[PDB]
Amino acid sequence: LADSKAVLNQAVADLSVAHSILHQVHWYMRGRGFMIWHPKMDEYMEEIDGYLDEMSERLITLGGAPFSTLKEFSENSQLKEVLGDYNVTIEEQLARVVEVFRYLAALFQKGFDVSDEEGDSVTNDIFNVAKASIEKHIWMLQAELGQAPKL
Amino acid sequence: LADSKAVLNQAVADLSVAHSILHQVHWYMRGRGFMIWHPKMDEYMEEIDGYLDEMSERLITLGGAPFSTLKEFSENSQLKEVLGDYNVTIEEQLARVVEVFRYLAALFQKGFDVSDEEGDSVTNDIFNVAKASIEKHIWMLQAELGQAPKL
Amino acid sequence: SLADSKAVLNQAVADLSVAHSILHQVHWYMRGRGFMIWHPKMDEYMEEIDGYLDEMSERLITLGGAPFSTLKEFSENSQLKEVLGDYNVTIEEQLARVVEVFRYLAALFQKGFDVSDEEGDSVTNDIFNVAKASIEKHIWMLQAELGQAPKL
Amino acid sequence: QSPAEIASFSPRPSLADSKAVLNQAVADLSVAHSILHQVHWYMRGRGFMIWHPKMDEYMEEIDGYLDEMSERLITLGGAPFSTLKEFSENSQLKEVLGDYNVTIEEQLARVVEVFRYLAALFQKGFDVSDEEGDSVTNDIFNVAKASIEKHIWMLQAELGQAPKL
Amino acid sequence: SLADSKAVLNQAVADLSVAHSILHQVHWYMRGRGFMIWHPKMDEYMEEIDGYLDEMSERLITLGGAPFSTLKEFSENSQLKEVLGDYNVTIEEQLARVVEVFRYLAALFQKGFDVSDEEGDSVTNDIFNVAKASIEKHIWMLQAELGQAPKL
Amino acid sequence: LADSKAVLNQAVADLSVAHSILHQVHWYMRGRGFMIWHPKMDEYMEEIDGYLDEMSERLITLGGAPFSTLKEFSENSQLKEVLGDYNVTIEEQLARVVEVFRYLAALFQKGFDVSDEEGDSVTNDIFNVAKASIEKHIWMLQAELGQAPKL
Amino acid sequence: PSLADSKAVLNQAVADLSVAHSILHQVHWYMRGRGFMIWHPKMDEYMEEIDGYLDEMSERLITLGGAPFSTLKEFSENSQLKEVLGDYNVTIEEQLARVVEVFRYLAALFQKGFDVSDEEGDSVTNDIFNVAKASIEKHIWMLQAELGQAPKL
Amino acid sequence: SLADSKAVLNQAVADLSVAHSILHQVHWYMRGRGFMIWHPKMDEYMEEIDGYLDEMSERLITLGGAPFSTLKEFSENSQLKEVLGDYNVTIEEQLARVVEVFRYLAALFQKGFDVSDEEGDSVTNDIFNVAKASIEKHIWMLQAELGQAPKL
Amino acid sequence: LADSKAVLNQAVADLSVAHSILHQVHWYMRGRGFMIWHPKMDEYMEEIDGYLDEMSERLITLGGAPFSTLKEFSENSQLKEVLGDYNVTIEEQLARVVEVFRYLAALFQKGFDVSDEEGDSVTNDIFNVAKASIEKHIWMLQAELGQAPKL
Amino acid sequence: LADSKAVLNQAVADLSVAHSILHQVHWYMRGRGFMIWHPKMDEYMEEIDGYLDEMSERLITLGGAPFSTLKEFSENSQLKEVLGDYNVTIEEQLARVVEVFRYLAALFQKGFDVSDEEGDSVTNDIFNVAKASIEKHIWMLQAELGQAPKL
Amino acid sequence: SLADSKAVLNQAVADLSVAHSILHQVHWYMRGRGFMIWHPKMDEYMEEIDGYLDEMSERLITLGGAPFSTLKEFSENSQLKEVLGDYNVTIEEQLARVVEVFRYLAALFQKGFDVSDEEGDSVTNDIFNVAKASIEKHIWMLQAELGQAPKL
Amino acid sequence: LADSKAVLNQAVADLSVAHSILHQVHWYMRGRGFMIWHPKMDEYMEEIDGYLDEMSERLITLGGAPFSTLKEFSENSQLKEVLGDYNVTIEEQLARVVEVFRYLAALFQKGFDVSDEEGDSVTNDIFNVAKASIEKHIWMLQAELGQAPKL
Ligand SMILES: [Ca+2]
Ligand SMILES: [Ca+2]
Ligand SMILES: [Ca+2]
Ligand SMILES: [Ca+2]
Ligand SMILES: [Ca+2]
Ligand SMILES: [Ca+2]
Ligand SMILES: [Ca+2]
Ligand SMILES: [Ca+2]
Ligand SMILES: [Ca+2]
Ligand SMILES: [Ca+2]
Ligand SMILES: [Ca+2]
Ligand SMILES: [Ca+2]
Ligand SMILES: [Ca+2]
Ligand SMILES: [Ca+2]
Ligand SMILES: [Ca+2]
Ligand SMILES: [Ca+2]
Ligand SMILES: [Cl-]
Ligand SMILES: [Cl-]
Ligand SMILES: [Cl-]
Repeated sequence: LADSKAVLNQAVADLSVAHSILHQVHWYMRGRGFMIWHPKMDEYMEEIDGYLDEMSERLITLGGAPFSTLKEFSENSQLKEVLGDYNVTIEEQLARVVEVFRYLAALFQKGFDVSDEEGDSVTNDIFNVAKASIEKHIWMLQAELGQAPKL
Repeated sequence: LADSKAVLNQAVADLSVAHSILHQVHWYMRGRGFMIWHPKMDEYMEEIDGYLDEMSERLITLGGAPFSTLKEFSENSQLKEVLGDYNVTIEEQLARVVEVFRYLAALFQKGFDVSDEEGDSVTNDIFNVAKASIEKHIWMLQAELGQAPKL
Repeated sequence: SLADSKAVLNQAVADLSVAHSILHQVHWYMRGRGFMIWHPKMDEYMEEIDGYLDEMSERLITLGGAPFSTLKEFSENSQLKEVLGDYNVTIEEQLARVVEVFRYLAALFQKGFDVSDEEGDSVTNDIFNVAKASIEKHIWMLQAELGQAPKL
Repeated sequence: QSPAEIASFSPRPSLADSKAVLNQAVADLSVAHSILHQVHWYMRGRGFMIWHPKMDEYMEEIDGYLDEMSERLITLGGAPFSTLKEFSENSQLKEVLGDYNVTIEEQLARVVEVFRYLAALFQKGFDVSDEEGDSVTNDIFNVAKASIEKHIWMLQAELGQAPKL
Repeated sequence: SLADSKAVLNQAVADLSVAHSILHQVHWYMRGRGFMIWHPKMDEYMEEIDGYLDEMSERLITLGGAPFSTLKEFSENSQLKEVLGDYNVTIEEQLARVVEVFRYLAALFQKGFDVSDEEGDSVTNDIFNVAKASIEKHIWMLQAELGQAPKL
Repeated sequence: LADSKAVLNQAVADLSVAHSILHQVHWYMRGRGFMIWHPKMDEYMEEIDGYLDEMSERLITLGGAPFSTLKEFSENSQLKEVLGDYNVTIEEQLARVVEVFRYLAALFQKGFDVSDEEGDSVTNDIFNVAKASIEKHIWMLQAELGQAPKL
Repeated sequence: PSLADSKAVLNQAVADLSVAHSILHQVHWYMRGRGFMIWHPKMDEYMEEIDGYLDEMSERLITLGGAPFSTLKEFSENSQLKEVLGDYNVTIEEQLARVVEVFRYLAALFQKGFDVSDEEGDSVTNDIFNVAKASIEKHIWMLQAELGQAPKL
Repeated sequence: SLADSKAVLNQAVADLSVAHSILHQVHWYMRGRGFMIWHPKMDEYMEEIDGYLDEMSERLITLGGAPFSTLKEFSENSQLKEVLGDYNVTIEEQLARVVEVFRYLAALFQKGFDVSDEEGDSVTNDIFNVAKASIEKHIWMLQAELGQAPKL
Repeated sequence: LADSKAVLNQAVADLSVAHSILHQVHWYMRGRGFMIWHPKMDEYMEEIDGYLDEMSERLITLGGAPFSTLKEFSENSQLKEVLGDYNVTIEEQLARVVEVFRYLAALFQKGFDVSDEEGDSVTNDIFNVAKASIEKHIWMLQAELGQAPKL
Repeated sequence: LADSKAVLNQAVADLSVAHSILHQVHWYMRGRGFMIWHPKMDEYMEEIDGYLDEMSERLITLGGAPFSTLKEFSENSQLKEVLGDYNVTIEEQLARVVEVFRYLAALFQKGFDVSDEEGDSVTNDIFNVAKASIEKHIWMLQAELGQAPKL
Repeated sequence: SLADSKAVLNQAVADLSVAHSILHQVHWYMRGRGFMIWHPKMDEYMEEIDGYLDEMSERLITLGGAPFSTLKEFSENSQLKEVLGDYNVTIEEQLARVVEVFRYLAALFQKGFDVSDEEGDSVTNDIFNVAKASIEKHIWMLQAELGQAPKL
Repeated sequence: LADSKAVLNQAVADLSVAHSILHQVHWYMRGRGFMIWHPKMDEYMEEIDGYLDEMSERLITLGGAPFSTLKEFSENSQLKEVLGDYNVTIEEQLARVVEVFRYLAALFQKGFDVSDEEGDSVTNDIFNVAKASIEKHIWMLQAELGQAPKL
């Protein structure tokens, strides 16, 4: 189960960075739609926190060792962060979230595949459920942005 | 529509088609305002289901037989449905809902008049209460569209 | 690529819409001993069906599909058949009719399960699996009230 | 001297005005509550587990109508009947001794007949109030008539019949 | 002369019914400073009385008895006396009236306790003990409002 | 629906002043009964606020323009205010609330009559329901003062 | 010792409640016939109540210095109730009659518990049996009424 | 000893009453994209204003003062200006109006803080501090919707 | 019922002192187990307060006069208090609670007997119920201390 | 009371005696108004317990040792207790509560001053919040008694 | 036919019933530091075990099977062995016993997952996957309390 | 208000790292006490998140720009992270949390000081409330460890 543990830990790092990025969007948001999207980022952060709980606990349960320092999150995550900026528009902010979500969904697909190969059905299900809700958020964010989900 | 039972059945049919149109709007919606109006359509659907509950039950109680098949609903309703289209703008979608609600308000006024003439006070109140809430929604939808209610 | 998953999801949209209509008819026209228990039960079943429609229509949209969204489309595309309401149908007959609709839906869900699996769409696969599980549990209970085994 | 004291039969009845019908409702609802409670206690037969607690729900609904109508009567300056003697003597519903050997169909039919009477009384109260222009009282009777009639449909459906209002 | 538990339970059915009626009268005809607090309290007392009625009638039926279930039986079997409602009674007179009814109920509950105890019917015994405890607590509060000791 | 709109706006004005008077009674109350009636005035204010919501919204819904400045409320209201005074007795305060309520009940009856004549059944029901509740309050307030409702 | 009998009847109850729970579960599972929708979940309510008595009686036994039976074999061997294989063909009315019989037994067992604990001066244990008996007897009345009969306690 | 603390609390009583009236106007007359979220939001703001009114009026009465309690007193003592309701105002101008009212209240609360701090009335001082914090947080949000920095 | 009133009042005093001891244990607790037992003392204080409500109210209802000053509580209670001391171990603090509870249970048995002798069944049940729960706690505390209840 | 810890402990003692006095009032009350004031005393006791929680915990947190025996509360409190008396009038009882509350508010002001002096801002806030609420109660109690707060 | 899916569901009915009994024993006989947190935790574990029994027995009935439903059947078909209750067992030994019971259940659920997957009974397969996931999470926690790795 | 803003941002960084450390402790915990302290870390994280919300929001409100990347949190925080280790004893873990909390409390005192000095009363209150709760946790954590708070 080496690869299942590896992708779960990858998720630990990526979810940590994704939560940070979402927090930035939440904080620096400006433009029409703020009142609805500002708290929505908070909802998205709670959902990301949720996946982190599920995945980190599964990794520990499997005898793994979750990344657990900002240095490890940053260095292992494939997501890049930039300085907060109030001048970013609402469309740009939402587009950035969509792109973070597409990355997460692809990671979850890899997680699904890897765990399926090793026969780790519990881990497999964790990734399937997370991927489903994230893809649903992509649909809604894309709809707000006037586009098809284009998964 | 010669009596109370008849207008009640007309309502069962129109409310059923109205529910379907609302669902279409809910599903095919795209554009800024999606996050607010997509779930709002679900509230409107719940409200419509509520009137269908009141009116169908009253019809049954009066010894009537409610239309209870999609064919009957579609054929007896005076509302017309068209294929779903993601390209309809958010504002055109809301304008469509307003048209549907104006029709229902007029239907309810007719039910009010008919039941009143026949002295069916219970049925009369049902239409009055439904008309009141529907008209209030017309005001809010029109306001979002930057217009007066124009009842 | 997911065209078949999309088609079966849309098939479910049509069938679930017709099933909801049939359940409403049973709810309304029901008469006989047991009415007080089963009339409100139909409302629970309608909420359940609505839930499946939400899950499947949203997944279809998410996959880039276009859900049927008019009564004519639901009626023409659904394999279920509707009949005019009739107060003389017995309680047993009404429950048997619901069982028939539920067996059809359970069969439809197995089909959705199979198609999604074949196209590698695991999210859609799970949606059908969860819906099949709950609807089959209802068949057991309905059949039980009817003094019969589930006979899946 | 002192004023002579009139000695006459009460008679009356006469559901002349809103206050009179509201008070008639106070009496009829009180006896109806008692009858429902009897059906509740003496019920036996298949279906007991569902209809026994249902009578309790019907009792609560009756209690509610009693609250609305008695309070409106007081608000109008009336004096509600408030003794079992006044309830029993003024109500047109007839009570009999409780009996455990009545089928469910028979119990439910009795409730339906009690409800048909109340719906009729409510229609009378609606007509009288409307004629007097007492719109508040008018709405009270209309609302109670509506729910009571819905109950008749359900009870009748259990009995395998149409509402037949 | 209440021979057994069934007899005192049925006596309570009648007495609780009349007490409820009296409480309702006080609720309706109340006038004076304190109305805003005591008018609704009467409703609480009625609900409590209802509770005892539920517990005692159900126990009687469970024991194979037949509860009084008509106003005629309640009125005639009850020892409580009703009078026509009158808005000219003071708040303090109304409360004293309630205390009287409660003292009567408490005495009846003691009888039920003694009778059930002699019989060895501990279930019925507890019902009377519980009802008695709460009724006496109310007498204390009512009397306190009236500037008096409980004087049980 | 000229008159209906006019009496609805009259109510907007009167309900706004009535709320102010209730608040005064709430704040300046002193004497035995304070603990019960002080919080009760807050309940009354909420009910008045509720009628204000129903009536102003219906007026907007009908194409009207609700009074929405303190100047308009004071000048259009038939209710008169006086400086707060802690020396008014509890019973005088309650009598004051009763007079305000008798006025509103009268206004609601007029609103009912006007709306009924113009055939505005939704407006008519709003006034009827508000009158029903205000009159119940009058009975209770009078009962506390040891009097009959005297509607 | 002084409370040897109370402890023994509490333990007898632990065994009988455990087997009664098993029987109720069987009725819940194998039920078929008109009335299933109302009685199937009702059995679940009864199981919850039975479970509640087991909590009360086992805890009091432990509190008194006893050792509760806590293995299926002890439950089965000490209980006076007999179990039979599940059977879908038992009628709804036969199933309810069976529950009535189990309850009549529990009610009598609780009466013994009451008598024994009362004789030993264990008032706490006495009240526990009294409250349980009261509810089970109310259930016998309702089950019997559904079956068209008097409680016949 | 607390003359100025009482004066500023009473100033708040008038200003909050007028601010409430202005918020109600914005609530009623609002038209434009965003109505569905900002219309209800105005009711939230009105409830918060009511809250401040409750706190400040009660503190004033508690300190032995006499709160303004007539529309005339509110109107004449408040420094906020009201104008006739107008449906033709844009959503964005309505929100800009709300921001102005809030900037004013936040300034008044700062005055309330300074004055009460000067007289050593710590309870009153905390009331103004807590109120100022929330109003300021609302200014940030409103400004953000309007694409601007809070600019306190 | 002189004896029943007397034992009830004795309970008022002992429960008042027991509440103080429990509060002391709550405040001065130090050692492994603090996090679970500190809030537990709060639950015990609440239960004790409840018994005080029941017993003091019953005494008043019987025409008695409850002790209602710290002096009366201290002088009538058979429980002895000592100065708070952080040096007491968790296990000793729990053993002290057990000691107080054994006393309370013994007291309640005496109240049960006295009331039973005088025929005061209401008071009798109040003591029986309090005794039942206090003894259940003794079992649990003792179990935590690796011992049998030893009632 | 030379420091924050000393004044916090003084409050522990005074709050303990205040609770006892409020309980006495709750138990011995007789007279019109009982039904509303008897339960109100329970609310006040709950509020008093709340201040005790906050102050005792803060003292412990600062390294102090709270008074934790009835002897300490009674001897350290500046409040005096007398035997319960059913003949005290309702008004007299409420006036007694007012005097206890005036003492507590005065003590809280001293705690506020001492802590502010020592720079202990956390403790300072605790006294400020408690003073705010007790003064509010004094206003309502005085109001029921037909008087101004007279702080 | 789903022969083996039905057999493993019934094996679980037996094993869950015995596991519930063992957990109840640990619950009752527990003594030692940690009792206050672990005694009620056992109740939580029993409720969860109970839930799995509900799910698995219902699925078996739904599939046309016949759940074991007598203590004798549970005891004779279960692979778990029970011993007499003993208060002298330490807290840490009790938790270790629970871990052993849970390791067995987790293995049982893995077996049910594989068998159901083999036969194409995806509904049953999901039930076992869910149950296995939670039981394994508990093993991690229990082991952690015991100062050890999960060692699944 | 430059220094208030600076200390608020320092807190954003320190709170972010503190959250990460708490999470590590939560995940890697092993030893008797796990079942109570594992969930407790979750409560602490939630509380830490709350301060982050209050402080980041106030910083934005004052015209500041909050650190919003893991790199900034890690580089600006004075707290140091180490690789997760399952062998560390429970008592060692709790001692580590105490050290993080002692640092946070000192940080909040500094924040209180700079804001008081600048006249920024709102920010001052935020640090005061947060310092209060953190110090309360230090007492409990120390108590579990058999020690005085030693603030
Ligand atoms: Ca958050
Ligand atoms: Ca929906
Ligand atoms: Ca529905
Ligand atoms: Ca038929
Ligand atoms: Ca009832
Ligand atoms: Ca017959
Ligand atoms: Ca009532
Ligand atoms: Ca208010
Ligand atoms: Ca269950
Ligand atoms: Ca059969
Ligand atoms: Ca509002
Ligand atoms: Ca406490
Ligand atoms: Ca209390
Ligand atoms: Ca096989
Ligand atoms: Ca349990
Ligand atoms: Ca968390
Ligand atoms: Cl039939
Ligand atoms: Cl059958
Ligand atoms: Cl360790």
